[PDB]
Amino acid sequence: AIHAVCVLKGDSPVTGTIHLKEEGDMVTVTGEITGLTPGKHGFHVHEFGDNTNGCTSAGGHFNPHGKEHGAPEDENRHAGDLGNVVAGEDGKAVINMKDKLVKLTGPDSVIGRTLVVHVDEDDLGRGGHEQSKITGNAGGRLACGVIGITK
Amino acid sequence: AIHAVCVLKGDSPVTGTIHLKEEGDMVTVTGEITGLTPGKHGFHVHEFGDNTNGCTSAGGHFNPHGKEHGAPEDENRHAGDLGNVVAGEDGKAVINMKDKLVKLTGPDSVIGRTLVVHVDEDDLGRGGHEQSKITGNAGGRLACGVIGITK
Ligand SMILES: [Cu+]
Ligand SMILES: [Cu+]
Ligand SMILES: [Zn+2]
Ligand SMILES: [Zn+2]
Repeated sequence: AIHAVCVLKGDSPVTGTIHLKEEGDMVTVTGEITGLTPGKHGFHVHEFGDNTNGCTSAGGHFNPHGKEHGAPEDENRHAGDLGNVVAGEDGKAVINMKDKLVKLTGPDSVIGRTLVVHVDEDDLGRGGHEQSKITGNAGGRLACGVIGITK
Repeated sequence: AIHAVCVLKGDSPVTGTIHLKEEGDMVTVTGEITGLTPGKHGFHVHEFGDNTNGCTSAGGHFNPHGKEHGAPEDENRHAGDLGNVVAGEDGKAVINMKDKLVKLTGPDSVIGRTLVVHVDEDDLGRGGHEQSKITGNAGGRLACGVIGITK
């Protein structure tokens, strides 16, 4: 099974470590993000593992299939669309999801790409804003990291 | 041609950005590293893109072929063995090399792995120390980054 990891940092107090592994036919994503305002924050794979300009140089959502932005359960979603993480009142969000479009091998591998956690909630394409079908209108980028191979 | 990038940071003042691209049958590695003591500093691809424990969690040199540590021109070298960068008197080293064992695709891809710049010179396996044929006796890790996909 391939294993990957991602250490998130950015222009905010938000930190955390995300683990990714192949498990059966999906990828299991786990970890904790801290320093968040309570509530939902968008969380996606972005196309580029490029930290030359903070989290901005990560580019847009990873979208090898040319779909609109959606919810993780949708067919019409970016490969990178992992929805929201939910921070508790203490500012900490925990992840434990299984995804069928995130890959750690093959043409749609996310190795060397970026995870981003956002300022605002991801509206899952349904918020009625110009950015809804692009980004989920999730606003700016609190923290990000390049997805790397681990043991 | 695949393009990658790596932003180096660590427990030191050393920073820099490294670009990697496929060019003909090799990979071209370019960039500048700053904040170094003048002279030679070891520079390698390490196996893991894992920043959970600073540069230590990058593991050892990337060595998919089970070779000893050597010089870049050698057959008996780790795939990750890029020799030394040379910092000038102003503490800045510039890279411009072409390598045949670094890959950005296939089984030996370095996407999602780490570049490390070291405290000491890499002795290229020839220094006569116990670590020479392991690490080049290059000492600790000044800065590192995960190798990511870019445009
Ligand atoms: Cu995002
Ligand atoms: Cu090294
Ligand atoms: Zn999206
Ligand atoms: Zn080596």
